[PDB]
Amino acid sequence: GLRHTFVVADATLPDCPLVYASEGFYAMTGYGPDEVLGHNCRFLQGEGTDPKEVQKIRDAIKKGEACSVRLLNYRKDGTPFWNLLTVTPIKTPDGRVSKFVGVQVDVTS
Ligand SMILES: *[C@@]12=NC3=[C]C([C])=C([C])[C]=C3N([C][C]([O])[C]([O])[C]([O])[C]OP([O])([O])=O)C1=NC(=O)[N]C2=O
Repeated sequence: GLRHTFVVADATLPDCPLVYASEGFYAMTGYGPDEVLGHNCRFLQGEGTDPKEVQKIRDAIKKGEACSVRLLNYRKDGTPFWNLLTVTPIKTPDGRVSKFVGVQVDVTS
């Protein structure tokens, strides 16, 4: 259907580093795995990113809730694009969040 990208962040480490990304994610951002794995997703943010929206994801992750926000992101080459991002918490049977999964859609239309 729509062209989306998928990533997995590890919530067992304190700053939710990305541990897996689909091919589309590298193709869309221009970054390779050597610059994506082990890092927090926020490197895709830049000057025009709305901090009110960034705030919503920071809070949702801290509370372990799903969240869906519209962010201005930037490719490796500096060019911007509109990222419709949905984060989902993945809990273990004991309620603890283990991973956050993210679906990212380039909605620049
Ligand atoms: C990013 N995708 C993305 C995917 C997952 C699974 C998670 C947990 C986060 C993201 N982010 C945001 C970033 O990691 C961070 O959570 C937020 O910026 C809020 O906290 P900070 O520390 O920045 O205040 C994504 N951010 C993007 O800009 N683009 C994505 O694709």
